[PDB]
Amino acid sequence: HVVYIGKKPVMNYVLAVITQFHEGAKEVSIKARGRAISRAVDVAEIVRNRFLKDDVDVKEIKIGTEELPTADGRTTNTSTIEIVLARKT
Amino acid sequence: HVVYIGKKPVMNYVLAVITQFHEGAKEVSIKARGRAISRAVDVAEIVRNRFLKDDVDVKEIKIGTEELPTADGRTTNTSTIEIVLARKT
Ligand SMILES: NC(=[NH2+])NCCC[C@H](N)C(=O)O
Repeated sequence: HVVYIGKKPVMNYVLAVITQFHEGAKEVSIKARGRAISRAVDVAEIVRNRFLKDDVDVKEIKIGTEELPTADGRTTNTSTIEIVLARKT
Repeated sequence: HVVYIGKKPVMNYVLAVITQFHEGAKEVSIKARGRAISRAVDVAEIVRNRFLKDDVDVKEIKIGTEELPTADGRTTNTSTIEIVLARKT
């Protein structure tokens, strides 16, 4: 039950999101990291706003720091975001 | 108590937030819109995960979208985030 923001267009994911919601999913998670986090809030915004206002709330938002491997076997840090949209209760 | 994420280097804003708490700030909000959001999360993470690991955490995170009167009689929407960090008591 999760849609990850990749290279595809923002509207490509609100599609994937609503699709899982259509297919039942009671909570769909919109995950992203790095600069793709802006596109993540984009998706969740267009969904709750433009398409599923009536019956879809933001259940919670949680952030974090993932780890990226560098040429030195050491690791960099990249912010991440998790937006869980749930069916309006 | 607010720090808006502009273009400035990350650290300038993290340091900014910190200074706020350093003065007693019992809660600070890292706001950003558009492509900045991702950088709004960088900040909030670095603060609660590194420079203030022992005395500050995420009290809550908010999202939304806003109108921006632009070219001609047109308004553009942009996503917005308001990460709230509170003092650990
Ligand atoms: N948890 C974090 N995002 N920490 C800071 C890394 C953010 C960004 N990738 C940078 O290095 O500027």
